[PDB]
Amino acid sequence: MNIFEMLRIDEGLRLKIYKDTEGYYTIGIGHLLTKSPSLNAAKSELDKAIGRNTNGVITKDEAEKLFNQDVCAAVRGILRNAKLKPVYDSLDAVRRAALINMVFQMGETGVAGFTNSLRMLQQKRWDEAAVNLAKSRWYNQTPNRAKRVITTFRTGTWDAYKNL
Amino acid sequence: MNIFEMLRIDEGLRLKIYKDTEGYYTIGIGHLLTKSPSLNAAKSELDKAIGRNTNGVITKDEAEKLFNQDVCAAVRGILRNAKLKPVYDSLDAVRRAALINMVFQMGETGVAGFTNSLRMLQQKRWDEAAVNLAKSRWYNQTPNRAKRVITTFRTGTWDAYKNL
Repeated sequence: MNIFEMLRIDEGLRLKIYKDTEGYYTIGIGHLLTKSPSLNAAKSELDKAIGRNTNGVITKDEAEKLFNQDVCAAVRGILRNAKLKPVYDSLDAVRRAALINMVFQMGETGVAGFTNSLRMLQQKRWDEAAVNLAKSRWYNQTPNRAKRVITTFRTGTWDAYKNL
Repeated sequence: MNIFEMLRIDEGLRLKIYKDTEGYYTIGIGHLLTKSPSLNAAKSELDKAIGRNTNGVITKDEAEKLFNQDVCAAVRGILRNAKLKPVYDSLDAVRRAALINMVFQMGETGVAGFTNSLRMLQQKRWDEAAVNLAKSRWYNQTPNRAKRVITTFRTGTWDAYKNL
């Protein structure tokens, strides 16, 4: 278990253009193509992203390539963020992944917004952070994934991904 | 200082197609475009990867998208490699970056062939590893960069990147 396997789980893998929850066009492992409602524009964005005319369908390897861009971009923006960075650098390897997971899902901006849970994490107050995180709109919106992310922060283990 | 800042120094950032050492067309931060002697070929690879007609020049942001791709690809490849993985998992965060740096530079296969220096690192035999690594053709080919990566494995500090 690592961040790659962990997001693949939380995000899944689709090789055809699909609509996420707010219904925008998406492919691979949670890779947003466009906010434009035109599926002709999503198919042209996609051909652009992948470097070939795909006719709406990609391979596993092409999806993993977008995924590598997205995860490292996630990590890079954590490191360039005044607020996320000292938390991330304080965290152990498993817990860093939990943090990467949240940034991947909701962006560096909304993760930098968790002022008090971030402080609890920075102070190593795992149980308080876990409780505080559970109260968020984020949790209330995707409670299955959030609870799995919060168990990772709480325990520093890969338990919430074992069985499944 | 992290793996991103460390490979930026090590590889530099070139926004225009250049020729690397085995004289292969390259752009961004050590991004290999092609092994065609042709330039319009390398220009057509670049266009494909970036998604616009570049005519051999890119932005910082474009170079960083490719860089993000290459780094996480380097990490995923460590994690999928039966010899690199347990070494990587055993290493602290600084020295992990040293291993990522090697893999970024010469690929997963050629790093997985450092049989005996890999084993020394897994056993925390830092000086012994540092000494063995300095005897490599790799070190002989790019000694400045190699010595800096070997200092990081050795000390697990960022000393070799501090005063450059």
